Amino acid sequence: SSMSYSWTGALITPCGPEEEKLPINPLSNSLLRYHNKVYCTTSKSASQRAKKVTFDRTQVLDAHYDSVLKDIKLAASKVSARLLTLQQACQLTPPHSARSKYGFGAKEVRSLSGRAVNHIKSVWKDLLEDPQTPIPTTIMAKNEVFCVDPAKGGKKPARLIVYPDLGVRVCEKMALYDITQKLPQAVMGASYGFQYSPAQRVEYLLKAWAEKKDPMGFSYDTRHFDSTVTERDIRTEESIYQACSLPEEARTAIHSLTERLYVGGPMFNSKGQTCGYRRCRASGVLTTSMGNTITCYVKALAACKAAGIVAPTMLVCGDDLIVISESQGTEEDERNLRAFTEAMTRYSAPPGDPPRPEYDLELITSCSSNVSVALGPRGRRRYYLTRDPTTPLARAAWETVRHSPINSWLGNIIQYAPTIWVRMVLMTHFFSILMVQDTLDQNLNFEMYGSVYSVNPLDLPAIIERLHGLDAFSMHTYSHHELTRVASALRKLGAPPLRVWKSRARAVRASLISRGGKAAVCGRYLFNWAVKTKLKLTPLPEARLLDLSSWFT
RNA sequence: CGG
Ligand SMILES: Nc1nc2c(ncn2[C@@H]2O[C@H](COP(=O)(O)OP(=O)(O)O)[C@@H](O)[C@H]2O)c(=O)[nH]1
Ligand SMILES: [Cl-]
Ligand SMILES: [Mn+2]
Ligand SMILES: [Mn+2]
Ligand SMILES: [Mn+2]
Repeated sequence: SSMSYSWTGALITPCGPEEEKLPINPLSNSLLRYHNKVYCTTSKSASQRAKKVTFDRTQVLDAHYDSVLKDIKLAASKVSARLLTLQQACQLTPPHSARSKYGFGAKEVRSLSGRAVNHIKSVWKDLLEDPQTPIPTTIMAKNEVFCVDPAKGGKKPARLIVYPDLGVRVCEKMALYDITQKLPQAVMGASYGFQYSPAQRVEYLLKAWAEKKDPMGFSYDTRHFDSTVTERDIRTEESIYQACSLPEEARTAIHSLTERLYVGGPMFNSKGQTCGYRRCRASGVLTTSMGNTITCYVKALAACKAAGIVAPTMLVCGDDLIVISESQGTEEDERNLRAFTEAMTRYSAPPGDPPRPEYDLELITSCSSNVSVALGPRGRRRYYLTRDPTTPLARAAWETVRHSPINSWLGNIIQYAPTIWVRMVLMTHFFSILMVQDTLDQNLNFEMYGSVYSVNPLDLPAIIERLHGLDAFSMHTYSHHELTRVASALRKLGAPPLRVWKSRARAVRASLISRGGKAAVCGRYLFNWAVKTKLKLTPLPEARLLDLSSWFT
């Protein structure tokens, strides 16, 4: 049947100038040495990505799918969802969102300038009046930082971003935002990934794991997922949306956005030229996360049925997936996964790496992270979330005239606070830089999965207690996997090894303590791992007085 | 570019 794309031969052009690094990285050249390995994907590599994702799809459904789709619609039907006022939608546009072709940008939209509010009204009326004319879209390459891996080809080609003009995005939100906040949770319940913090993700997986008489786990990820999404898949997304109780005006807008935007359309590069046509998901539209998550859930739950996965518990995180099931013995389990992959491939969701059965929770990696284990202050086992730090370390080293890495550092410190690599390496480097800049008591802003919240470095110990618990300051005896991986990653980026970080950290601690106040609370809590005479830490009054539920839900 |  359908091709994912077709191209004119016009280049994918850059959204402005694309920054290369500088000869000195003053913030990060005491963190690591191999700055040559850190790189940023650019539009120069866009064509190679385009070759890798242009292919022919041949979806083939079956009773298992149909049965699942059916159940998902009955679940959707228990949702009622309102329209958003043009104004409400305007004010959810982010502060630096790409400006519109019709001579205004995000400032005008969020302030509700009349010029802007006007253009958008007319755009909405055209949605309601015309359910057919394709809507044009811009195509850009994403700028994104990685460490080179010669094992996996050297340098990654940039992924493709495909979005309509600002005005349409606002209309998108009007028609569909309230649904994005309610549907995924409603059809998937506890399987919905983006509702849990790290400690909750870990708790869920453990409960899941212990509930089985004899558990088996595996993860799945679809190769180039957005290009594998079919016109049919997209129309089937519409019907899932339509199964909620909605005002009539939503339905028309939703339906019109589907046929004119979501199922496909022409693509223009930044220079204005016609670039290609698209019959797959455009990553850049409002329905991207919801769509991926839901369409992934359907296919996956079908494939579980297709393959005989017994008593599955799922966690869906976009196109990443984990399933914890009752094992049928390794002979059968291996067969069943081949079947799963076979079904998923029939549903047009082929794998990147073939999945594999596992019987130890530390060896399953999904949503870029994994559960590991260490000992707590009282000798008991303590389970927590962590990840390969390679890419975090690389991003910690991205400095340009326009961009600072301190934000990245913070993001990781908060998300992965219990990790040996955050405690020994990142926390040590973070606090050291800020002390010396004399900017310890100055807010930064941290963004995990969507929005951006302001944080004061001196509040980390409270925020970490609230979010990860007080054991997060006291854990020891990390696992072989986790020790091996951290050492290896530090070697690979030319950063000092752990024993050096022990030295630097003692020194940082002392400085923090000598400044007294909150700084010294940072010193005692965050760096107690670093001294022989470990102190007695106690819950922090500050912590109880805190609401963080907006951060990961 | 979107949650
Ligand atoms: N809008 C948007 N969507 C993204 C981005 N990164 C990933 N996604 C979506 O999530 C899908 C799966 O992500 P991933 O497994 O990391 O990459 P892929 O499967 O190789 O495309 C993508 O195909 C996109 O639709 C991004 O930066 N912006
Ligand atoms: Cl303990
Ligand atoms: Mn994928
Ligand atoms: Mn319709
Ligand atoms: Mn993925």
